Amino acid sequence: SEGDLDDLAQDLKDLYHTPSFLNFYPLGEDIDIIFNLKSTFTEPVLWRKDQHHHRVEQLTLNGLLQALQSPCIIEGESGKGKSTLLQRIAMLWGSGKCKALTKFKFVFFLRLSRAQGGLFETLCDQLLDIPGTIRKQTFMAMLLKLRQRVLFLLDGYNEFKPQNCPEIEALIKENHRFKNMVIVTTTTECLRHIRQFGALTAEVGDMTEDSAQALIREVLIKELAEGLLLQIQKSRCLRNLMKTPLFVVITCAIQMGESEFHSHTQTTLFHTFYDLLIQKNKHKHKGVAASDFIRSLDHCGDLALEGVFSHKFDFELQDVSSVNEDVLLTTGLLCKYTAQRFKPKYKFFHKSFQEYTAGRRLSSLLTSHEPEEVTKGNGYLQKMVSISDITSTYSSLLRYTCGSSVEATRAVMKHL
Amino acid sequence: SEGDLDDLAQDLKDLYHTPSFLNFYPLGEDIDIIFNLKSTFTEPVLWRKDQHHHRVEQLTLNGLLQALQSPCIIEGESGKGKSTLLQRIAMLWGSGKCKALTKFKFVFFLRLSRAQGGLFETLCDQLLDIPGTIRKQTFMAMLLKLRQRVLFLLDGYNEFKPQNCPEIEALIKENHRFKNMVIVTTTTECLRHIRQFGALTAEVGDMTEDSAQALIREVLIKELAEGLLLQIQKSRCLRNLMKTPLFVVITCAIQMGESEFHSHTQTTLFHTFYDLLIQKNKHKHKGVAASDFIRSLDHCGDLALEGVFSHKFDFELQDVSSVNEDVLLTTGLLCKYTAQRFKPKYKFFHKSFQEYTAGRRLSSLLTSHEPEEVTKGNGYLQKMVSISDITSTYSSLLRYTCGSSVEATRAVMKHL
Repeated sequence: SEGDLDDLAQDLKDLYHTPSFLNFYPLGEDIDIIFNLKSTFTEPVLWRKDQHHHRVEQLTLNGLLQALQSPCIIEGESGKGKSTLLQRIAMLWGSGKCKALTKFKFVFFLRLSRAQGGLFETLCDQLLDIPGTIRKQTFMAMLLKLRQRVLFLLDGYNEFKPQNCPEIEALIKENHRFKNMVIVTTTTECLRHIRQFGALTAEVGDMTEDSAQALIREVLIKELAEGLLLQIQKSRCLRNLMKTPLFVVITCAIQMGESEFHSHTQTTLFHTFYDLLIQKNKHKHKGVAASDFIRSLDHCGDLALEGVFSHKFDFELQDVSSVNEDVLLTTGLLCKYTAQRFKPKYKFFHKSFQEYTAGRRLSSLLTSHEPEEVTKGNGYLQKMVSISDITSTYSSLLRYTCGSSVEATRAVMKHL
Repeated sequence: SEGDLDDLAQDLKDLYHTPSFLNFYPLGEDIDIIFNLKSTFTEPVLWRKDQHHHRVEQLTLNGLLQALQSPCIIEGESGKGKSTLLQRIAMLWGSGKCKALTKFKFVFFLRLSRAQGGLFETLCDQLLDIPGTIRKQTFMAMLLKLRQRVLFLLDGYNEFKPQNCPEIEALIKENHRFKNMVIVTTTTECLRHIRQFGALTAEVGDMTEDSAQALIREVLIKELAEGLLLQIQKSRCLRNLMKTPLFVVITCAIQMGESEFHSHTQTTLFHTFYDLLIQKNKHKHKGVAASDFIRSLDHCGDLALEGVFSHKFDFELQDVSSVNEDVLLTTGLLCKYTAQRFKPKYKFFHKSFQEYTAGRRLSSLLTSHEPEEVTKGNGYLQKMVSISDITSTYSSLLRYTCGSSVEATRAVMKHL
């Protein structure tokens, strides 16, 4: 019973070249845009983390793969786009081009969030239907005897509920009972459930200038691609924003379908980003009252606005003081960091995002029909009385506030 | 056993030459008109789609068949007449004339909308009754061992309810298990349920001048055929409309049964088409109240009319703002497009159809017994006060309005 093992290895190699594996939805299934893994994010950068949990050594794919350890934990950037890294590893093995992966007899790419019933059942139904020849639980014996010649690539750990498949939870933590190699991807918020068991950790970095331009050029009609690439080259700000995958994909998604180039000022870009963030997690916000959800978002809004005036970007628990923040963290407006820290820290996705949020909130206050809200809005606007702050500290805030409406602009321009 | 496989191949070849397969109803079974696949639409053209969902490289049948990939998705133009393409493939194989198809041992033409109970059961009852000599589920083992020497042609995907036959849904999406070739035909509206899994995609194009004339000549008594061909040659408008199959077959259907040639002004042609759309799908409009169906049609009518005045043919969701629009999408008045775009768009079947729709609505308003509706009708008519618009922009609108009613004509002519 050896011939069928070679067949399994070959079928997996061919499986990882199929469109059903290579095609994915970068903004989620709700938006029907499909990228082909083959010509998209093909040049990732990974930072290694040391005992102090900071970044050391810039590593790249096909570099890290030459120095894999017992279970490796790769942390998503901050919960940005899809961590299309494990898929790239499986693809390279299937192509047989990366020397580092030639030692592996099998590579099993699994979506852990859908695992249930046991490891063998997960493999049988989720990947390749295993021939009855050896479908007698002797497969597991083969893997144990085989040792570290197989990779289990487990995506979506943060979405995994271990009660559904204790066998895999054991594989991730109790690796000494399997004697094989595992790579798991997670998010910052759920890192605490693991990490302890990692032999090597890595963080996904941002995009390079060449990667971002290549992604735009190859996934957008030439005329719009040239328009966008030119605008990025002209702007001294976009080139710094176009490092974050989501802000590279969104700027294309909003242009596809058009027959002409549109500038799409960053204010609209941040607005689009915001709506995607608020709505994509809406499917999990059914657990709270709609009024509680809005109150939480408004609270976050005021937090950002006060933060801008106080030059504060790093928040502690007592600065939020809301048990209902769980929906806010689910939403993803704030990221909760719990590394080598006595007290948890809360941060906004990006400093420019915090400024946007503050702007949106101020704009809303200044246009409210309720005089109490308008007064509060004016209370903040009335601080814009010094040129050294107007053209500096609050430059972003004023731009985002004005770009969010018409009436808000009147209020701001009259003051200025 | 090998002799039984040969008998099946031969029986299928002969099956596809049988009138029960070749004869079809181009306007649906409700209208008792039968076309013979052998002499009708014999020269289709297909457009290959690129990664941007744009049309490139016009292909022909017996061309595309030389470059087939794992499961191929062919999209109907917009939901027109029967997509008699897969049947042509079955014939070409059965006749043994197309070299590209000579490699196939079996070709299975299935009407997916009528599948249930499993793939083997569907094949046994829908096509050729498989002899009891090999009807032991060993047929599937044969197909798996045989590999890509068979074609599954699955028509009517948009009408398929996968819960009835998970085996075929698997065949369409999970083809890594089957290792055979599948061609699926679908519609724009249901494309989003697939595509990701497609290796190659194509769009069905329009008719050539020679094809349309051949279709008229061979399916209409000589005297009427000559009359129609001459009228098309004289006019400067029909020749552009006679590219859409629906407007080639309808113009014949309304003449067959007559003993003389009638001009049948294109206003009546568009009327006939409109009436068919709201009736052929009537069988699926039983899920709404009668008053809601009419309100949706009136809403669509006003949408078209405003669009004519605003030069707007491309609508978004917020321009309709009605959850009940599903009945219009079911009807086929509006087509929903979900390509590589951030937001969905809605379009009318054809710009000339939108103009007709607007005309029909304006005509109705101008003849209503309710003075409020008449006022609205006049509100639009009162804009026809500039010669540069009267003989241009609104030329079609005025013609369709007048040709829809005598009373509407009086209102229009008095104004002009």
